[PDB]
Amino acid sequence: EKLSPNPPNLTKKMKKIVDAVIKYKDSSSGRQLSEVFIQLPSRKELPEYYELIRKPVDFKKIKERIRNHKYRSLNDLEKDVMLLCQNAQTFNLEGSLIYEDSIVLQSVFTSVRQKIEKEDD
Repeated sequence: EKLSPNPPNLTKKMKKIVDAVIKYKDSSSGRQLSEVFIQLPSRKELPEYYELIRKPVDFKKIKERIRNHKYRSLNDLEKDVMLLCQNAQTFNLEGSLIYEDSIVLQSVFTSVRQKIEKEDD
């Protein structure tokens, strides 16, 4: 089944937010924080990930869920981004590069969402 499309301005805003979060780079090192979250590792590769993380998500899935109108609100989108980051914090250890990048990405999402929505008045 096809879902009823969101209003196109809502879709547009979801896309702009996710694009900005994905492109965000650490200023000192140039590292794209999101690059490790684009594509989940396979269950073949990393079976233990799928033992611990019950609802995996990556940015490929998030973009899919935007395109297919699964998210009906920015709150819906935000929850999946926060879940993506939660999962990173469960599977990786506090103080690790990947854990700490996921913490920053939570704040980037919030800041980017607000910039975009304030722009739209």
